[PDB]
This record gives sequence, C-alpha cells and structure tokens, in this order.
Amino acid sequence: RAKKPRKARTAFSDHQLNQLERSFERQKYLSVQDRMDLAAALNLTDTQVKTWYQNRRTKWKRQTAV
DNA sequence: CGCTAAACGGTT
DNA sequence: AACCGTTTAGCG
Repeated sequence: RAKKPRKARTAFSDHQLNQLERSFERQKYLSVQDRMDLAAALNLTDTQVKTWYQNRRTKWKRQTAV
C-alpha cells in the first residue's frame, strides 16, 4: 500500500461518459474554459475532466497507431 | 484480464 | 499549468 493517500477511483455515470465522448469527438484538446465548463455541466471536478481527456488522448493515440 | 482512473517523473 | 509518456492500480 502506497504511503501517500491516493484518490478514490471515480466511477463515471453513463451520461457522463456519453458527454465526455461527444466532447472528445468534437475537440481533442479543450481550452481551460471549455474544460471547466464541461466539468460543471457533468457535476465532475475540473481535474476529473482534465484526467479523463488526458487518458482519452492516450487511448486515441494507441488506436491511431493501428 | 482488460479497460481505464490516478500516479510518477519528465517535457512543453 | 497543462501536457506527455509511461506506469500503477481499482474493479467488474
């Protein structure tokens, strides 16, 4: 067990995942404002959205490479 | 296991 | 500060 507390793993709802994915198809990168807006719309934290987008870009790149 | 959320150390 | 590349880990 890590010495430093980690954050609990967020479980996204179906609506949140749908909306995150619709954002991603439109824009692969968000401005600060568009990110902080999407977080508010989905009742997520700014960092949860930032992280989701970052990890989603990793997945996107993996799949561009096949 | 596999998908992926969060963590690490480095990079822009 | 946001990102990258990659790792590490939660959990269905």
